[PDB]
Amino acid sequence: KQEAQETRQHILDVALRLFSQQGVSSTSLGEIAKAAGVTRGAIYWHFKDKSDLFSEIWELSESNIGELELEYQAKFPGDPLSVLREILIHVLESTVTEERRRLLMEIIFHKCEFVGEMAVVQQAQRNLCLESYDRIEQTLKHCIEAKMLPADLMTRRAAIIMRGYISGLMENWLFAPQSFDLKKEARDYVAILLEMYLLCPTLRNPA
Amino acid sequence: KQEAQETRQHILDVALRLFSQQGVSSTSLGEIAKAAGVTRGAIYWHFKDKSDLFSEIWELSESNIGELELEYQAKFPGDPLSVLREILIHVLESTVTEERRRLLMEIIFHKCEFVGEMAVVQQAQRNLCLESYDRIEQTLKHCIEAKMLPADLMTRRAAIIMRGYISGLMENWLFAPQSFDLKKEARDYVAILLEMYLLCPTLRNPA
Repeated sequence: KQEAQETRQHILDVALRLFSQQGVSSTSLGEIAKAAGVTRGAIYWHFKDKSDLFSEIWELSESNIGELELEYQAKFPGDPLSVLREILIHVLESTVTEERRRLLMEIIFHKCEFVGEMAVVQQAQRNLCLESYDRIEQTLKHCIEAKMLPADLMTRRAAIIMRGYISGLMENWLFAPQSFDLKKEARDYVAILLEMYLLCPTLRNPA
Repeated sequence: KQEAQETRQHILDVALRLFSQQGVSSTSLGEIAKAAGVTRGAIYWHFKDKSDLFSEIWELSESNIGELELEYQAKFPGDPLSVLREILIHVLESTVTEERRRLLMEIIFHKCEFVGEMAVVQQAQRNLCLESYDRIEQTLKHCIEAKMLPADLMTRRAAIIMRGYISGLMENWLFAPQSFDLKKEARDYVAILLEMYLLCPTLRNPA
């Protein structure tokens, strides 16, 4: 038993393959179960609906992303900026190398219409993103106390931009992965953003 | 006659209202015709399919955006950077003020699945975006000859970032228009990007 945990991820797996083939709107828990080899009744057992199953793919892919950090932070102990550095290098380059996030993120951006009850997973993310604005603000406030970024840095915008710069490059590369290379140009792109924090005026307003 | 041009845009009109209500995937030319008060045979008259009708809403909304320019350029004659300036100020703030682009852009980003024959309008945009990478590169090369930006500016990355920064903020504000204010914070946000062109190293590689 708990070979159901073998089966539980199996439904998540075959959802990605399908949500990439056709999108979320053109897919019911019907063809997922039919593809999972498990009954249409056994699928409505793990999950309530399509919303909190697709919320599951967003959730169960536990935010590693943000669970390396403390172990990235082990390598660079008292340097906060060098961790805000390599965490973003990771989020960009994992969209290239890691399949279980390659497709996952392509669906979030390009293969899911945020309407058909999918408007409620929009709020479950609208709110999750708002915590992110100030899971970053604090990392920046930390950076200002090790003094690696300016004292008068506009921290919310330094975060709204971060989000808008990082995922904007993600959205654009997922639409056309042929147009540019994210696995190579990332180190620079992210260093551009940290230099944007360091050198750019208009991200200040003194005293 | 040409009161068909009254009716032609009428089909485009009621498409926006519907594509915002439900998405593009859950909408046929059937309920657009039904809603246009025109026959389902008369809708398949102006338009071949859903692809080149949704390409039409993208196309017929002729790229003003980029047709102010030469008349924005009339105000600022020999200054290339002050035009690259106010054109982006317009693309951001019109996502707020103008409804016939408010909805249009929310669909492009959040309410359209790029799969079911919508994968072909993806290439029609993948290619349209690639011309945009170097409709900007030239505006930047121009800026380097009035000398308003650095001589060693990486022009492709100055354009890939531009696209990824400008539309990234668009994508993010359309998902949660409550999280920040684009009609006010834009002037600065865009000035940040132009200061990124001016001040930021790693966007260079000398000689």
